[PDB]
Formats: sequence, structure tokens, C-alpha cells
Amino acid sequence: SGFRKMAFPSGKVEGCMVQVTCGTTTLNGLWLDDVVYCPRHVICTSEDMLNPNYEDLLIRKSNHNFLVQAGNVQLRVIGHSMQNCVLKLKVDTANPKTPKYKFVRIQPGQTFSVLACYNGSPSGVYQCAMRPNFTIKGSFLNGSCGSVGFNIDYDCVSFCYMHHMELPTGVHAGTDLEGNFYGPFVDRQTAQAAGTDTTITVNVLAWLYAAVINGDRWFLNRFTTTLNDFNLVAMKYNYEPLTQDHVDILGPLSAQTGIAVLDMCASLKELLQNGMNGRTILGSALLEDEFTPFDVVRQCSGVTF
Amino acid sequence: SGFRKMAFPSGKVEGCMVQVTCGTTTLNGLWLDDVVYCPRHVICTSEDMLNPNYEDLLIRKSNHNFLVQAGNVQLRVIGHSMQNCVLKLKVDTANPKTPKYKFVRIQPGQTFSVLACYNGSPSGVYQCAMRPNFTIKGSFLNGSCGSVGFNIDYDCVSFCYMHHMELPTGVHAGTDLEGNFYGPFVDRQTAQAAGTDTTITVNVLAWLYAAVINGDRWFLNRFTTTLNDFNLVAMKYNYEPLTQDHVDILGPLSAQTGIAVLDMCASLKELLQNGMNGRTILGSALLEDEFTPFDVVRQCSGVTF
Ligand SMILES: CC(C)(C)NC(=O)N[C@H](C(=O)N1C[C@H]2[C@@H]([C@H]1C(=O)N[C@H](C=N)C[C@@H]1CCNC1=O)C2(C)C)C(C)(C)C
Ligand SMILES: CC(C)(C)NC(=O)N[C@H](C(=O)N1C[C@H]2[C@@H]([C@H]1C(=O)N[C@H](C=N)C[C@@H]1CCNC1=O)C2(C)C)C(C)(C)C
Repeated sequence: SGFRKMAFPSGKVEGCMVQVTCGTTTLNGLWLDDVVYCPRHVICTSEDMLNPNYEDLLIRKSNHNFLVQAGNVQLRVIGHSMQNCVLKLKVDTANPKTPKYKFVRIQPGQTFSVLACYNGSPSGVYQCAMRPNFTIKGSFLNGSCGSVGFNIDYDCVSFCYMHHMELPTGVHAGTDLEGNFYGPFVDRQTAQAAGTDTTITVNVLAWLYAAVINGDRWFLNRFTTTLNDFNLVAMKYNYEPLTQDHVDILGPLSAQTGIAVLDMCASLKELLQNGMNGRTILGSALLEDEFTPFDVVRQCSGVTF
Repeated sequence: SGFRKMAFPSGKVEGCMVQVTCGTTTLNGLWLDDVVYCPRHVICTSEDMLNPNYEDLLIRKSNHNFLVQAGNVQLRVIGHSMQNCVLKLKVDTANPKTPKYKFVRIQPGQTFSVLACYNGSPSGVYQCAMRPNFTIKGSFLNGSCGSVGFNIDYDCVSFCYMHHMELPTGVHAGTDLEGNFYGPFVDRQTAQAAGTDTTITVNVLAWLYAAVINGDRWFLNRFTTTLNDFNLVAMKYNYEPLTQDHVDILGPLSAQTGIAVLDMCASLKELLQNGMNGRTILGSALLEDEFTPFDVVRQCSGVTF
């Protein structure tokens, strides 16, 4: 037992991280087969990033201007193109450590692991959620761009995020691996605003099931509610509407614990209306919304990769 | 910016994880060069674990009784011995993925990453602290034993923990890699008690520096204190004494922020005496003590491996 914010093992992704340098700018790239994927603002000076014309800056680069390094080994670049906000650098060597992989675009509310990197080298791994406003709460410094987020399923790495930029209050924004931003953001150093964030209701419920599985049961009340009445109450506390799709997804945890989802909603309703009264749940004084239902099952059942 | 509970990249350790099976019991082992290290209770039946004589049970095992599997490949066992609570299984094949490594015994208050494994396969990675009562707050299920905790320094993996057992309230206990338990525990399924835990004062201060670095400054007051007066106040809140060694270790963060350690102690003193008044620090409603000073610098300066 015990319940921790757990990240995927990062070895498969570590074997794909490289360093990309164009002129004076160095960031991280992802090397899969014979292609290196990286953020397009590697081609920028600091001055360009205030208002870049990426197509124009790329036209004046040639293959040899991109210095790509896997550890202590330069990879020779033999073609290049831009896809949305990422560059694809074709190299003359296929990465022998390439995992089975997919590129996926995740949904708000879903979680993934981030391998933060600098100069092509891994610094650490942590778990994030795609917030409803399409930002993530990450930990990123200068040079971290090109770091990727991912999930693993058996042997298959699903890449879903590449890091590009930071927003007020330590908030981060990036693209999927086709270079399309999550959220209404562009890769330009100019004022842009995130939408209001909201709490991921289905993840709070998953985490309350994790608490019950761990023996933290004090918050279970004797009541049920309707889905409609729960959503009226949760709305003023800035919680996402709970849909029937969410209820079905919570099925395995509900069936395992013997606690109907709507009965857990009645307990959450009371927590939202009355507070915690100075108690904790799984050691936390705040309700937690960055564990999906699958995260809870994965951790409490010991799924491996 | 941003501050997350960050684990070390686990790839180097993933390449060392194997499965060990003796009779009906399967757990994890660590394969370095031509030796597999694993917990000795792999040689137990469930009944033996109530009161095992490990020396006696080991005498009736021979090399061939240990089934060691690296992925889909059986490693042939060619010798065996017991060192304290771990077994060393000598195999006929050196692990070609062996990192540069060391075995170290960590101190209470220090942190490390855990790669939780089942059947020799990684499930997830998270960061833990060795509590002052020599337990850790982990996430471990049946079959997780042999999972290891570690730190990385440049290229060198320092292994410091191997998992053996669970204590009341989701608390975990294990050994260093010479098989010596942390704390007053034995590997026997019989009542044993942990000591009272206390809060790691120097880590709380490190985390408050991380908060300042991140712009969360509301708790800084205008006061200083003496080391003696701080420790009198912290004692009734079940905080560890802060020593001059701790103050020196906090030097880099103090010098970086321009906040004398004893000035930060005066701020912590006020938090302990007055509470948070409904505010958070780095998103948390509780003071956090599982980041060391080096963890803070590593994250906020982007150290890589
Ligand atoms: C106003 C608005 C809300 C839009 N915000 C910003 O302007 N934000 C900027 C930013 O992020 N950038 C400016 C420039 C880069 C991108 C960039 O520097 N990315 C780093 C990659 N290595 C990752 C950063 C570095 C700091 N922490 C990270 O996460 C591009 C092309 C947008 C700054 C101010 C944080 C530098
Ligand atoms: C009373 C006391 C405080 C001493 N506690 C226990 O008895 N605790 C026991 C326990 O842990 N064990 C009993 C038996 C094993 C060791 C063991 O089952 N280890 C698992 C390795 N794969 C890891 C466990 C499995 C559950 N979660 C883990 O962490 C040995 C030899 C001590 C039980 C009750 C949790 C099973």
C-alpha cells in the first residue's frame, strides 16, 4: 500500500534525447529512427523570438547549420523541414535505441510523464496533467525546450507533449509531436493569456477511490446523489462537469471498492461544501486532481512495462 | 520556473532489473556485472516468513534452484551466498548494461528515487526520503521486493535502498545493498514497531528557499533569530534540531537568494507558531520536508546526468 505521484520509467525516452544547436541557441531534440524532432525556435536569436518569421529564418538555414549531438557523437543532418511549430531534422543514422512509439494528442484531464532535459541530457522525471486550460504545471528552465512528455503502454511509448514556453505563475505550454500547440498559444515572446483553469472532477474521484483502497475512509458519508445535483453543486467550486463517460471510466475502481460512483459523488459534494475540517486524505490537505482513473489502477495493481 | 517532486531518470537502473524465482516465490533482483542482488526471503514459503531460519533454508538450496530471468533470457546461476538480509547470486554472464555504480548507506533526511518493479519489470519511479525513524513513505505491493532506491551523480548510480517489507500505515522498510536494515527492523512477519517520526527541519528550510526562488514570498518576515531560540521553538512541533552542519549545507541557497539561514529560521518559526492562515506555499497547504538542499539546487539550476 501507499500512494505516490508516480512517473513512468524514463529509460526508453532517455535513449532518444539529443542536443540541437543552431547558431547560438541550444535545446533538446527527440531522435526516433532517422529523424530528430525539436522546437522550431532553435533557429531564433533572442531578438527574433519577440516576433519571429520562422519560414523566413528557416529559408536561410541549410542542413549543415544544425549541429545535432547524441552524447559525444555528432549526427550528420541530411534534410530538414518544418511541421507547424516543430522542425524535423533527417539524419544519416537511425537511432538504434528507438522504442516502439506513437505520436498522440492527449485530452485535457489526462496525465503524462515529463523527462526534463538540458543540452540533450536528462535532469529528472515527473508526472503532469494537461490542465483544462491546456497548460501544464511543470518545472522548466532555460534550455529545457524539446523535453517531451509521454505515456507507456506495455512496450509502446506514446509521445504527447514537447515543451516550448512558460506563462505567468510557473505555467507551461507546448505542442504535440506534430508541432500543434495545446491551447490558444503561439511560440512568440509576446503577451498571451491562458484561460481560467478548472478542477478535473473525474480525477478527484479517482483519487478518493485510491484513498479508500489505502484505508483512508473518514470522508465516506451515507448518502447518494443524482449526477445532475452533483454537477449543480460542483459548478460553483470551479469543478468540471462529470459526464456519463466519466462515470463509466470510473467503473473498475467503483466495482473494486464496492462504492457506486454517485455515492462517491455524494461524499465529494460534502467535502466541497464543508471543507476538510483540518483532516488530510492520503496525506494531502487539498483535494488532488492529477491522478486519472487509470493512474490509480496502474499504481494500486502494479502494472509494469 | 515551477517546482515539482522530481525523480532521477531511471534508465540506468532499469537496465539492471531482473526477476528471481525460488520455488513458488518471485521477486526482483539487481544485476550488476556477474552478480544478482535480491532480498533473502525469496527462499521462503509464506509459512516460513512468520519465523524464518534463513541460514537453514539456504543450506538446502543449490545454484540451480534459483531461476533468474533478464527479460526473456534465463541467466545461469553458478554460485550463491547470503550477506546479512540479501542474497548474492553469481551468474555466468556479466550485465552489459551495468552503469558505473556505488553502494552507499544514506542518512536520515536524505532523499532518493525508487524504481518500483514487479516480476523484474519497471512499473514507475518516485522520489522518497529516508525518514528520521528509518522508514520511507513508498508505494509497494506484493512482489515489489528487490526494487531499489538510488541517486545519480553525473554518470554514477549510488544504490542506497532495497525494498523488503511494509509497516502499519503504508510505511516501508528495507536494507542498504549490503543487506543491513535501516532502522531496528528484521525480515520476519511478526510485530515490530517504528519509532516516532519527526519533521526534517533542514529540508523544510530548503523548500522555503525553493519557494522564494519561485516568487512565493508572502511568509518572509522582517525578523532574525538565534539558532538556539529557533530550536527551542521547533522542538514542540516535532522538528529535528537544526545543527551548524545544516546551516553550512544551506549556504548555497542562502547566498543565491540573499536570505541568511537564521532569517529564514525566523520565518519558519512564525509559520510553526501561527500556521499558514489558509495560504499555500508552492501550491502546498502543508510544509514539505522531502526536498534536500541539493534537490532544490539540482532542480532550480537544471543539473543533468
Ligand atoms: C508572455 C508569454 C506568456 C507568452 N510568455 C513568454 O514570453 N515566455 C517566455 C518563453 O518561454 N519563451 C520565449 C521564446 C521561447 C520561450 C522559451 O524561452 N522557451 C524555453 C525553451 N528552452 C523554456 C522556458 C525558459 C524559461 N522557462 C521555460 O519553460 C519563445 C519562442 C516563446 C519566457 C519569458 C519565459 C522566456
Ligand atoms: C508486522 C510488520 C510491521 C513486521 N509487518 C509485516 O509483517 N509486513 C508484511 C511484509 O511486508 N512482509 C512479510 C514477509 C516479507 C514482507 C513482504 O511481503 N515484502 C514484500 C516483498 N515483495 C513487500 C510488501 C508486500 C505488501 N507491501 C509491501 O511493501 C517478510 C519476510 C517480512 C506484510 C504484512 C505487509 C505482508
